[PDB]
Amino acid sequence: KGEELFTGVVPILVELDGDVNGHKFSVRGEGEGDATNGKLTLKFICTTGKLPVPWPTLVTTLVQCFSRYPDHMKRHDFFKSAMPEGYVQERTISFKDDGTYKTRAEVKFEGDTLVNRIELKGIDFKEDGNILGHKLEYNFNSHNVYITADKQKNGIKANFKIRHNVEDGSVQLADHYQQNTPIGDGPVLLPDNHYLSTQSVLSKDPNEKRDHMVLLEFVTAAGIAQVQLVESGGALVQPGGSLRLSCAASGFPVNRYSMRWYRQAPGKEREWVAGMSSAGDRSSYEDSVKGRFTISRDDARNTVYLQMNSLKPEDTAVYYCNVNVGFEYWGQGTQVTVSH
Amino acid sequence: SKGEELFTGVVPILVELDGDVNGHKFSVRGEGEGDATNGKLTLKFICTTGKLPVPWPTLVTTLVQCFSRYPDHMKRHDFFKSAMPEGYVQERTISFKDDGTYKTRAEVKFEGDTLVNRIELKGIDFKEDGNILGHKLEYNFNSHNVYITADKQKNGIKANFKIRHNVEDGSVQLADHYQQNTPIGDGPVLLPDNHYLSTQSVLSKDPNEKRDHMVLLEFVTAAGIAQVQLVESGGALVQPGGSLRLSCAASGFPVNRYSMRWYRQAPGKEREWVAGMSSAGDRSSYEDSVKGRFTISRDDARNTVYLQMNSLKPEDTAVYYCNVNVGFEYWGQGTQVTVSHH
Repeated sequence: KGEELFTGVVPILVELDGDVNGHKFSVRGEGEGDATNGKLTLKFICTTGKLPVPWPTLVTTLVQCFSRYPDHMKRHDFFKSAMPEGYVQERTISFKDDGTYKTRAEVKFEGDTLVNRIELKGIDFKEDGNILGHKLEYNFNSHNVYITADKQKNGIKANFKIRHNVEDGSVQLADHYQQNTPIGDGPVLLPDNHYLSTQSVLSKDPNEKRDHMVLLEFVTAAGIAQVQLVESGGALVQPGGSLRLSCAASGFPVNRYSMRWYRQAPGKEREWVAGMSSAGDRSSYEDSVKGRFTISRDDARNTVYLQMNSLKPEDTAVYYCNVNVGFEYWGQGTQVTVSH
Repeated sequence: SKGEELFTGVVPILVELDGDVNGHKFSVRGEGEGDATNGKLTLKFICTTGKLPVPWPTLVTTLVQCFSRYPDHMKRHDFFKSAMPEGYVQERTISFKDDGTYKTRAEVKFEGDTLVNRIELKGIDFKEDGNILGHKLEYNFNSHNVYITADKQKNGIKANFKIRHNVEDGSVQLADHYQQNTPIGDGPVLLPDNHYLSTQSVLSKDPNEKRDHMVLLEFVTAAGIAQVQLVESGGALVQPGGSLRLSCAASGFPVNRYSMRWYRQAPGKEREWVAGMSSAGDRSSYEDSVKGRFTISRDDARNTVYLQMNSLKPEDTAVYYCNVNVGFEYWGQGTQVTVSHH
């Protein structure tokens, strides 16, 4: 419903009033988000003069509604679902061996503009530490924001550890705890556990003498696979011996699709071994393994098997299971070794 | 860069295929829209000759790699868009294993606002009772990596890949592709280094179309070359109290203009920062676990970074990664060090 708003490039406005250890400041920023590409372009300015904290410490605080949710996960996007009326975003950010940011923001549409308005309160910072002492490199790393649903408050919670590069070669950790709740009474999408993969790049406007930050960001949602295969049963076995592989299938009925086994020996190419028809009325085997190997499936437990008999050293490989439901899927594989 | 600009928006596609396989003749026509920025394709094809003598999946690779998504760092490596608007000739030999062969020749150029793929296809030596002419192939398509090399003589590229066709009896029908592209104009073009296209396709049908047809959704994105890369070495099995030295080879940036760090991940634990040194090289830092035992350094000449590990304990067992941020964070694949008795 709210997703329709993010189809195009949307003008962004960011407004932050901070206080850290009594040091007060204001940040203002403008740009355009594109959810369609999961892209952000913004320029921020300290309007109060010089910024008392490093710019990277403000990055996570300064619009996750611009994240790119792939089609399959679009049901899991809380952020766009709460718009235009928006959501409240609250964080407690703990810098290790140093002070803490506490933040409260409202991200809503005002006119055609999406507005992030934040109040930020820092405390317990060491004046000689990495933040107030400006010891952090100007850049930003890539992180995964782990999202769970908050059903009690009709919103989400998030947990992630931000890694800030320190100029002496060390790292400054910022523990993020996040909770969002929508502004309106309108119903919202509450997702299952997933994560946002975020990468940012920081820079400066060559012509700008005010204390500022130019920010490009890419966020894309992930962490749920519609289909999953897990192989099991691999082991080390003497020549002439026998073992059985099992694959646990998820995301689809095993009896509505054909399933195949592949194997890859070291240095050689991955080859098809065995397979069976979706109906289960036909099964096929590659020439190397014919008569030795047998494929089968259990419709009830949604699992597929490969029985391997009269094993030879040449059968040594990593064995994979394979299915195509609109898309091809593989398992992580399982290692069988035949020696001597 | 002239030719990239043609692909900035969603552009209409038209495909027209004329073919003969074992004397059986047919024509295919298709249309839709490509988006190169996301590398997405949406097309609908129709056999205009009546019923198609071959399975639709066998025509997929023949039926516009200029719509592949080449990421910013690899944009110098995009031959396909560089040949536009004049376009390129794409030629393939497709050998179906234990069966016949396709020969294809295509011209992909812009005509008006629509990018047009026009193909001649000649099949021969096909078994009338085989998987192709006997229609034994499932209606679907798998995911493949298309390996692209430059062919410098022809001012263009070559490709080699194996398409895997699912057969209805549970088996697989292999189609070996041999590909060569050459530009239509003499205008200079981008010749890439070795890389690959990661392609996924999905097939479906239009409910209101009674003609023999194929509805195709495709996702292609280029990969296999990073502007910046870290490769660790030196991981091994080591006795407690022993020593080993890890090295990381860096590419795409001077090791002396950027800070480099080492991280490690023990099994079941979270990845932790171990050691690092300033971009200038005047400061280096170490975590409490490793303090005094570990030493980081770098060789500006060989553009390499080291980690010396002394008085090793079992707890030092982990995969060790090297880390740098040039505009983006980069990791190596890591190297495994194991500390245990013999």
